[PDB]
Amino acid sequence: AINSVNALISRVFVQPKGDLADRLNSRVTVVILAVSSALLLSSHFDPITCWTPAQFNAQWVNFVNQYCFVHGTYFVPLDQQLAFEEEERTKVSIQYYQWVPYVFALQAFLFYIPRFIWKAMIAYSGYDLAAAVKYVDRFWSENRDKDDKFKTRLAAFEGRPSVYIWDGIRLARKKRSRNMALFYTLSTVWQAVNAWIQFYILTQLLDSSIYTLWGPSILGDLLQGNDWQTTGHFPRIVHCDFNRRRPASVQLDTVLCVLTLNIYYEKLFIFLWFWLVFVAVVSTVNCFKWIYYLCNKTKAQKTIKNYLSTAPIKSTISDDQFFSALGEDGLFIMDQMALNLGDIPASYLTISMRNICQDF
Amino acid sequence: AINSVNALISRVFVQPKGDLADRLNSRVTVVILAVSSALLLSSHFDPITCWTPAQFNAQWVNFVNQYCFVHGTYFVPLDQQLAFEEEERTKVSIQYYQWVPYVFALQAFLFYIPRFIWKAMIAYSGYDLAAAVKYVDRFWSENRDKDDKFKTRLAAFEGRPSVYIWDGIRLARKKRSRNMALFYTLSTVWQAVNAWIQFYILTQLLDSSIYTLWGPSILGDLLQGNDWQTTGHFPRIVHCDFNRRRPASVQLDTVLCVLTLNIYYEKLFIFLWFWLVFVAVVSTVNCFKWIYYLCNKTKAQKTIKNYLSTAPIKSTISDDQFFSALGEDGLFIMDQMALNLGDIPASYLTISMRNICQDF
Amino acid sequence: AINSVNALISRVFVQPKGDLADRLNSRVTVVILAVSSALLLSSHFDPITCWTPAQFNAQWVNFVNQYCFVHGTYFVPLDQQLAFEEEERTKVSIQYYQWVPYVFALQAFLFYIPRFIWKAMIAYSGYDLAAAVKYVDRFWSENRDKDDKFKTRLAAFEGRPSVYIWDGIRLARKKRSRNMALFYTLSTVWQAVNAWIQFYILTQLLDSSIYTLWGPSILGDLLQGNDWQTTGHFPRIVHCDFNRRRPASVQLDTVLCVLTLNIYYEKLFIFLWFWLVFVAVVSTVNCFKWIYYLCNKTKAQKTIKNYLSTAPIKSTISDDQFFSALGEDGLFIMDQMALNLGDIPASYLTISMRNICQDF
Amino acid sequence: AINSVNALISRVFVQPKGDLADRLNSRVTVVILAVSSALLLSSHFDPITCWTPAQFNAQWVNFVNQYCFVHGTYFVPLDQQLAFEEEERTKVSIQYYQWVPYVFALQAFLFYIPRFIWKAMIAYSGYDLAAAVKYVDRFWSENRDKDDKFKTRLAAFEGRPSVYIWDGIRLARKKRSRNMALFYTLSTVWQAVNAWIQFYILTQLLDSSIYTLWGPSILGDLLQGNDWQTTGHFPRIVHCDFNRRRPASVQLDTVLCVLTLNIYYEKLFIFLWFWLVFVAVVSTVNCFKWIYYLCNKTKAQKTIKNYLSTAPIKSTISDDQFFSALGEDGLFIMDQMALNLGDIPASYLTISMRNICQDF
Amino acid sequence: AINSVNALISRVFVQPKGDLADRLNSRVTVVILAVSSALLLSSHFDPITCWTPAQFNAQWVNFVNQYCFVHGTYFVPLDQQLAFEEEERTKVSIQYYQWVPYVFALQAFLFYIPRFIWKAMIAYSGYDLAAAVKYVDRFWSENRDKDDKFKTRLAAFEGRPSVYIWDGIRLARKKRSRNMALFYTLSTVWQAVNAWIQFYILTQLLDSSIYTLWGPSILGDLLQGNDWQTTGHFPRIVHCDFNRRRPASVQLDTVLCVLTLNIYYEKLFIFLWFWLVFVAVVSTVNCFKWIYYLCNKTKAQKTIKNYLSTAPIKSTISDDQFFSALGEDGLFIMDQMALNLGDIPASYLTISMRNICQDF
Repeated sequence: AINSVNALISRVFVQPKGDLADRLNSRVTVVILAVSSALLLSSHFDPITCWTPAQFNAQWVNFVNQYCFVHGTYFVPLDQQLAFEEEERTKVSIQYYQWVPYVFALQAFLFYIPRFIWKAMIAYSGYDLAAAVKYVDRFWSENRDKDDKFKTRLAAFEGRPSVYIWDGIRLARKKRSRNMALFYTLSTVWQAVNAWIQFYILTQLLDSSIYTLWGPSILGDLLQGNDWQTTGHFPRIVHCDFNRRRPASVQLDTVLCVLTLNIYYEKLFIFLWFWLVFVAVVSTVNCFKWIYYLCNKTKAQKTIKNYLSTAPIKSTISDDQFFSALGEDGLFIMDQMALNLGDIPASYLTISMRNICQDF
Repeated sequence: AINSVNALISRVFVQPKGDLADRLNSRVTVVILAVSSALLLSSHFDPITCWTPAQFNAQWVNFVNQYCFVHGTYFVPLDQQLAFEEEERTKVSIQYYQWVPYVFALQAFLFYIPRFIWKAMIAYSGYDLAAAVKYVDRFWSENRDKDDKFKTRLAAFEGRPSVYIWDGIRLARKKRSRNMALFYTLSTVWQAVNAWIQFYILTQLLDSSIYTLWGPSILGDLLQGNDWQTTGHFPRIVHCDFNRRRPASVQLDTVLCVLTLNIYYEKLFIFLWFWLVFVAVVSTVNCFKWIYYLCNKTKAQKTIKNYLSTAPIKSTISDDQFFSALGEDGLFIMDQMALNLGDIPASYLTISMRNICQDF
Repeated sequence: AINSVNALISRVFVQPKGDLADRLNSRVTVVILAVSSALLLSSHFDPITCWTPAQFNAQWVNFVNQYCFVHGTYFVPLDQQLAFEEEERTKVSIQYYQWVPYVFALQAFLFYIPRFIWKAMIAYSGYDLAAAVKYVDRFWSENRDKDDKFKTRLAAFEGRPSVYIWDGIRLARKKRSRNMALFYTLSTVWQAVNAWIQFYILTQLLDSSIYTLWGPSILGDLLQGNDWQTTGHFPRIVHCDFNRRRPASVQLDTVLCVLTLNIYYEKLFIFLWFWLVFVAVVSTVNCFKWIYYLCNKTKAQKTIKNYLSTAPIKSTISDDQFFSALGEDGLFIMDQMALNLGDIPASYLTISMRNICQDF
Repeated sequence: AINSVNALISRVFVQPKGDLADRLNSRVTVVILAVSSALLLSSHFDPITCWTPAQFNAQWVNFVNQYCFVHGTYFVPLDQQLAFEEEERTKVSIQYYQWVPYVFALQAFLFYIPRFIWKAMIAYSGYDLAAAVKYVDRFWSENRDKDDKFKTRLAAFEGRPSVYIWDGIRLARKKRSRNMALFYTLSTVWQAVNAWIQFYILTQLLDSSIYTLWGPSILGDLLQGNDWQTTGHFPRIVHCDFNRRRPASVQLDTVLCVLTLNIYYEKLFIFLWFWLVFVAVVSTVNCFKWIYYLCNKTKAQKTIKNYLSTAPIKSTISDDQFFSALGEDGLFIMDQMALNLGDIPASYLTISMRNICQDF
Repeated sequence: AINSVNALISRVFVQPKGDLADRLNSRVTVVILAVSSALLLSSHFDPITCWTPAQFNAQWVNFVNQYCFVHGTYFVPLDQQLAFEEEERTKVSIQYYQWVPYVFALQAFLFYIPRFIWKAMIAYSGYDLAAAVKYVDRFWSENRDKDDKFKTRLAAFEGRPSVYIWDGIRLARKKRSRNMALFYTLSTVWQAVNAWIQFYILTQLLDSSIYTLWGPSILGDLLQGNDWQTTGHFPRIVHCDFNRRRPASVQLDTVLCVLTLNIYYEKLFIFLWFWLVFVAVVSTVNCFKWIYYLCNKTKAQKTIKNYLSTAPIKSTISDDQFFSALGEDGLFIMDQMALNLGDIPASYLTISMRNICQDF
C-alpha cells in the first residue's frame, strides 16, 4: 500500500519549543528510529516465502510460512550437504526478527528520555526558562516592530523585561538553585552516555555469539564484491527447519526459504550506523563543552563581559562585583536567551540588568 | 491495514486542564494501556494458525482455527510423546487470550478513575480551584502584556484577582472545608494504592497456578539465550486439542498450532512492566509527600513565608497571626496556583493578599 | 495505483527561506532524486516475471519469482547455448537492483547536506543573516506601502534598519568573524565537490567490472538503432539461475525471465545523467566565483562602491577608509541583502550606513 | 479507475505571474503534453492482449503478455502467410512503446525551459521587472479605488511609483544593461526554435526507417475510408514473436496480439499535431516581431510617443532628447507595464516620468 | 462506480466573467459535450460482450471480446443465413466506436474556440472591456449602497467612472480601432458558422456511406414502433467477425455479440441533436443581429439617444454632433455596459459623458 502521515511528523518534529543546537538531533533521531521501527514491522504492507514440496494443499503453505518465520532459521553456503545432528547444520544461525522491529521502538524511546529528564530537572530548580523565553521573546517580536522605541529601545528593555527576569532571580535564588548549571551539564553527560550505549546496542545487535558489524568493514566488503553468501554472512537465502508429530516422534525436515527482509535490514544498517555514531561524536563535544565551561568559569564570563564591551556611555557600575552577585543561574540563562532570541537583543537585556541592579 | 487517529489522542491527552506533575502519568498511562488494549484485540487487522491434516475441506480449517482459539491450548517441549490421560499432557497450559485484551481495558479505566475521584471530592469541598486557576490565569496572561502595569503591577494584583480569591475563602470557609488538604492527600494515597494493585495484577496475570513474571528475570533469561521452549516457558508453538462427536463419544485428537500473538505479548510485557512499576515508585513519593506536608505543616509554611521574604518595603502586618487566620485551604491553593501559573506571579498574589487582609 | 502528494513537495520545495540562485538546484535536485528513488522501490504498485515450466503448482511460481529477484540474474544474446561451468554463462551479469533504489536515497541526502553545513557554519560565525533578512525585509515590505516615507524614505532607512544592522556588526565583529566570506566559499567548493562525486557515482554505478555509461554514447547508440540485446548491453530479457536441494546436491537449472524495470532504469538514466552533470557545471562556476571574489577583492568593492555613485548630494564622508573599517563581513551581507531584497532597496541601506557611521 | 487532480493544474497553470500573450501557450502546452504523457503510461488503469494457444496454464499468459510487450512486435496485412527468415516477416515493424510515454515527458520539459531561461537571463540584467510589476500594480489597484485621487491622480503617479521606477533605472543602468531588449528577443528566437524542433521530433517520431506522418495526409486517408491495415499502416492487430529455450536452440513461434493502445495514439497524434504546429506558427510571428522592433526602433517609439500625444497642457520638456536619455531599457519596460497593467494607467506613468525627469 | 465532480463544472461554468446572452450557450454546450464525451469512454466503469463457443478457456474470451471491439463488426436482420464472400454479409456495417468518444472531445473544443478568438481579437483592438466592466461595476456596487450619493449620484458618476472611460477612448481611439464593432460581428458570424459545421458533423457522423439521421425521422420511427433490427437500422445485436492463423491461412469465423452501447448512443443522439440544432438557430439570429446593427446604424443610436430622452433639465449640448465625435467604439461599449451592469446605471453613465465632453 501507500500512506503518508505528515501531522504526526510535524507535531513532535516542531511543536516542542526550542532551537537548541544539535540537541535537536535527539528529536530527528527519534523520528528516524521511530519511522523505520514502524515501517519494518509493517511487513511491507510477504514477510518470508518458502519452498515446500508439492503435495501440501496450500493451507499448509500458509502455515509452514509462519512456522518458519517463528521457529529459528539458519544458513549454509551451498554445496556442503547438511551433515547431521545439530552441529554443522545450525552453526551459522540467523534470526534477528525477534529483535529489530521492537528494539528500535526501545531505541527511539531512549533518545526521547533525556529531554524529559531535562524538563523535569530544570523544573526541580524552581526557576523555569520556558516562561522567560516566551515572555522576553514576544516582547522583542512585538516592540521590535514599532518605530517608537529605538533610541528609546534601551530604556524599554530597562523597564519591561529586564526587571521581570531580575525578579525571577529574586524568587528563585532563595529556593534550591545556584546550581542549575550543574544540573544541565549532568543532562549533557547523561545524553552522551545514552548515545554511546545506543551505538553499542547496535554492534551487539545481531548477537555476540556470531561476530558483529561496523560500517566500513561491511561496505568495504560489499565494495570488494563479496556479495553475501560468499561472505558467508548476511544471507539472503536460508534453509528453514520444520517439524511434525506422528507416532514416529520428532519427524523433522528442511525447506529452503527465500528471505526478502534481509535485503532491507542490510540495506539500512549501514546508513543507520553511520548516522548514529555521528550523533554520538557530535553529541559528546557538546557534553564536555559544559564541563570546560563549568570548571574554568573565569573565561566563561567572556561573552557576557564582552556584551558590556559595547556599553553605551558606560555610566558607572563596576563589573567584577556585578558578576559576583550574579554568579550562577543568571550567567547561564543569559547564554540561553542569547541562544534562542539571537545575539543582538540579549545584549540589550544584560546591559539593562547591570544598570538597574542596585539593592541586591 | 494502516490507520492512525490523532484527535482521540489529543483530546484527553491535552484538553483536560492541569499541568500537575507526574499525575499526568495517570493520563499517559491511560493512553498506553488504552491503545495497546485495542490494537491487540485488533487481531492485527490471522489470530492463530493450525496444522490440520489433509482431508479437511477448508471449511473445517476455518473452524478448527477458531475452535482451537477458544477451547484451551497448551504446550510441551518436543520430544516427550504426549503420555496419556490429562495429566502430563495438559500440565503446561497457556491460555491468556481470555485475559489480556480486556483486562487492559479495565486497567486504563482504573488509572482514569482517581482523577474523577479528585474532581468529585474537591467539588464536595464547595470551593473550586479550576475556576480560580482560569480566572487569575488569563488575568496574568492579558495584563502581563500591557506596559501600563509594572510599577503599578502590584496594586493591580491588589485590586482585581486578590480580592476575588479572598472572597472565595469567605464563601467557602463557611461550608465544609478547612480540610481540603486531607481530601487531597487521600486522593494521592488512593492513587498510589491503585498503581500498586495494578502492578500486582500484572504479576498475577498469566495465572498463579503457573509461575509468574518480573522483568529482569525474563530478560535475564532471554539475554542468557534461553529462547522460549527451552525455557520451558513462553511458548511460541503449541499443541491444540480438539473434539468431534460420533456414536463413539469423545473422539478427540491434537493438532499443533503456530502461535503469532505470543511473540507480541512477550515482546511488550517486559516494557509495560518496567513502565508500570516505574509509575508506581514515582507515584508513591508524591503520595507520602503530602503526609510529610500534612503532619509537620510548620515547615509547610516555608515557601509561602519565603514569598514574604521579598516583600517590597514591608509595610506593617505581622505574619504568624496572618498565617493563623489563613491556616488551611488558602495555604494549599497558593501552592496550586504557584504550580500552574508558575513561580513569579503567585508571589505577587500572596503579597497582595497579606496586605488587603484586614477585617477577617 | 494512483496517488499524488503535494504538501510534501511544497514543504521543503518552498518553506526553507532563501532565493539563492542555482543553489536552489540543491533543492530541486533533492526533490527529483527523492521522488524517483521512492517511485522505483514502489514496484509500480510485478517486479519481474519468469517463465517456469509447467508442473509448478503456482505457489512455487510466487517463489521462483522472488528467488530470481534476489539471487543474481544475467544475460546472453540469443543463440549461444549456455556453454557450461560458470564462465561463459555468467560473464555478462546484470543486477543493479541491489543498488539503484537505495543509492538514490543516499544521493538526495548528500545533496541536502551542504545546506545544513551552511546554516551550521554561518551559525558558528555568531552573526546570523536570516534574522536580518526577515527584519529589513518586512521593514521594506510594509513601509514601502505607505505614501508618507518617500522623500522621507531615505531618513527612514537611516533610523530604523540601518542602525540595527550596524549594531549587528558591533556585537558580531567582536566574536570570531571577520572571516565569514571564507566560511561561505568553503561551502561553495564543498558543494561543487559533492556534485562531482555524485556524477562519478553515477558512472561507477552499474559496476566498474562491466563497462560504464555516459549519455550521448548510449543515446548515440539507441539513435543508431542498436536496440538492447544487439548492443549486447542493457538487456530487457534475462536467463535466471535457480537451485533446489535433494540428495543430489546443487541440482540447478535456468529459467528465462522477462524484465520490466530495465525499461524504466534505462529510460531515465539518460535524463538523470544530463541533469546531474548540468547541475555540476552550473554549480562549479558559482564555486570559483567566490574565490575570484575572495582573492582579488579590490574589484569586489565594485557594486558597493557603485551604490555610492548615485549618492544624493554627497554630504561628506570619504570611502576608502569607510570601506576599510567595514572591510569584511559587511561587504558580504550587503551582497546578500541586495540579492534577496533586490536591487533598489539595499542601495538605500548602504547609503544610509555610510552616513550614520561615525564613531567606529 | 477514475481520478482528477485540480490543484496540480491550477498551480503552474496560474500561479506563475504573467499575462504575456501567446507565451502562455508554453504553459498550456506543458499542461497538455504533461497530462497525456502521464495518462498514457497509466496503462488505462490491459496494455496489450495476446492469443496464446490453449495449453498454457495462465501463468504463462501473464508472461507472454509482457514478453510480447517488450520484445518487438510487428504487422502484416492478412493473408500473406509469413514467408520465412526475418525479411518479409519483420519488414513492417511497429514498436513505439519505447518512445511515446517518455518522449512526451521530455517534450513538456522542453516547453517549460524557455521561461526558466528568461527569468534567469533577465535576472542577469540586474534590473528585475517582476518587482516593478507587482509594485506599480497594487499601487494602481488600491489608489484607483479611492475617490480622492482623480484630478490629483496624475500628481499621485508623479510622486509614488514614477520616481520608484526612475530610480530603478538609476541603479540598473550602471550595471550591465542597456541591452535587455536583445536578451529578450534572444529568448523569443530560442522559443521559436524550440517549438520547431518539437514539431520535427513529432514527424521523426515513429521512425525515419518507416515513413512518417503529417496530419491531413493521415486524416485525408481515414476520411478516404482507408481504415488501417488496408492502409498498410497504423495497425491495430499485430503478430507477436516469441522464444523459448530447450536443447533445440532458438525454438521460436508467433502469436497474434490485439493492440488497444494503437487506437489511442492514432486518435490523438492527429490532434496533437495540429495543435503543435499551430503553436509553432503563432510563436514565430511573435519571434520576428521583436527583431522588426529591434532593427527599426525609430518606429518603435510610436506607442510611447503616442502617449505623449494626449499630454495634458504640455508643460515644456521636449521629447527627442527625452527619448534619447531613456533610449533602451525603459523603452521596453514601458511596453511591458502597459501590457500587464493595461493601457490607461501606463500612460499616466510615462507622462509622469517625462515631467519629473530633470537632472539625468 | 459512482463519482461526481462539482468544482470542474463550477470553474468554467461560472468563473469566466460575462453574462452575455445565449453566448453562454457556447459554455453550457462545452459542458454537455465534454461530459458525455468523457462518460462514454468511461466504458460505464463491459464495453461489448460476445458469444464464443464453448471450448475457449476464458483467456480467449477476454481476447475475442477486445478483438471484436476493434476489428469491425456488422449487422444482419435475422434469418438470411450469411450468404458468402464479403458482399451480402458486410453490406450493413456499423462501427462508430472509432468516432463518437473522441469526436465529441473535438466538438467541445470547437465550441470553446470562438470565445478565445473573441478575447484575442478584442485584445488586438487595444481597448479592453473587461477592465472597464469590473471597474465601473464595483463602482456601482459599492457607491450604490451609501445613502450619501443619490441626489448627488449623478455628479458622482460625472467624476469618478465617466472620465475614466472617456480617457479610455482617448488612449484607445489613437490606436487601431474605430472598428471594434466589425471585429465583434465577425466573431458572431464565425460563431454561427461553427455551430452549423457542428450540426453537419452530426448528420455526417455515422457515415455518408450508410444513410444518415435527423431527429423526428428517427423518433417518428421509434414512435411508429419500428424497434431497431426491424428498422434494419440502429442494431443492438451484431455478428462479429474473427480470424486465426494456422497453416490454413485466413481461417475465419463469426460470433454474434450483444451490444450494450448502442442503447446509449441512440438514446442520446436524439436529444443531443435537438439541442444542437437549437443552439444553431438561436445562435444565428444573434449573428445577423449585429449586421442589421452594422449596416443601418442610424437606428442603432436609438437606445443611446433614448437615454438622453430622460435627461434631467437638459442643460445644453446637442447630440448629432455628440454622437458624431463618439461614433464608433463608444457606441458599442455603451451597449455592453448596459448589458452587464443592467439598464438603470448605464443611463447615468452616458448622461454624464455627454455633459463632461467638451474639448474632444
